[PDB]
Amino acid sequence: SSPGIWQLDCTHLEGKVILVAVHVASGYIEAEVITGQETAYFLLKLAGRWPVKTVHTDNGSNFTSTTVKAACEWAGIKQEFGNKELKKIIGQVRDQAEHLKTAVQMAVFIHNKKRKGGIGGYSAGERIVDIIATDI
Amino acid sequence: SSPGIWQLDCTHLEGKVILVAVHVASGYIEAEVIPAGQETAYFLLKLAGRWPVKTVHTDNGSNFTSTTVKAACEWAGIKQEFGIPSMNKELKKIIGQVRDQAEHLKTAVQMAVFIHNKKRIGGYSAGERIVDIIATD
Ligand SMILES: Cc1ccc2oc(C#Cc3cccc(C(=O)NCCN4CCN(C(=O)c5cccc(C#Cc6oc7ccc(C)cc7c6CC(=O)O)c5)CC4)c3)c(CC(=O)O)c2c1
Repeated sequence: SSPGIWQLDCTHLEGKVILVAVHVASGYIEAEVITGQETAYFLLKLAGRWPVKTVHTDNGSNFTSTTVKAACEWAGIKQEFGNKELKKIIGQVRDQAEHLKTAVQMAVFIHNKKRKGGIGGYSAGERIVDIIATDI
Repeated sequence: SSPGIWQLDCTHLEGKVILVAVHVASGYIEAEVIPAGQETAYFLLKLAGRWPVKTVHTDNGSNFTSTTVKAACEWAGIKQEFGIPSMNKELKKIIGQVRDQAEHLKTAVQMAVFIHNKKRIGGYSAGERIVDIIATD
């Protein structure tokens, strides 16, 4: 388990690259449409917001990025080794913005607020706060 | 000045804007470097995706002259109230302390937000205040 474990990825749409982070214990995500310095910033933003102790990615691309290695060193983040749902909502909302950016962040909003349990139970937004909260 | 109640307002350095959302109860803050209500409407919708944002307070009229902002607030259920019931100072201080450690301004900004939100012997952090507030409720 843990409060500050996260997973990292890139997904793609419109020829644009959607940087996406998940909280693994909650499923809470934060995305951006964005290279190596955007992601550092991303990570830096994330890290001042949540406890971020460890970030897993699937490829080797991040182990090789100067700005990211320095972001993680400043913020105290270990990098370690080891979407299709998001894209559905962007669909339902894509016409509702001229910008793919705006569409990525409505679906984040929907993903995070809707009920995990579908009807009862918490949403991902509530959980990452509960988990964390439970911790202290 | 309590539940999902944030203050929003601007500050400037090195010829730029920094939007600054302040969660009134915790002292928690987010920030973004921006070209001045298109870009302002992206920061509220992400926020509202991170947290519970019901009322946004501004102490000027700019926010209301922007349909993109107004569009974002209606989508999210954010109440745009007028009237904000010196953080920028503190933060600009910290930015002040750290600017040389990164290249673009937006990095040191995010570094300043990090320090403001995680640093309290003291007792609790702005970042810990907001998580608890939101838990209880
Ligand atoms: C209903 C409704 C509601 C809301 C709506 O909103 C819109 C819209 C729009 C719009 C359009 C254009 C632009 C924008 C806008 O606001 N852009 C700015 C935001 N930006 C975020 C994303 N970022 C970036 O990653 C970025 C860029 C440059 C550099 C970096 C970095 C870094 C960095 O980190 C570090 C951390 C640690 C260490 C040790 C070093 C480093 C370094 C290295 C360094 O030292 O350098 C990051 C830069 C800043 C918004 C619509 C319209 C529509 O679609 O219908 C709409 C409709």
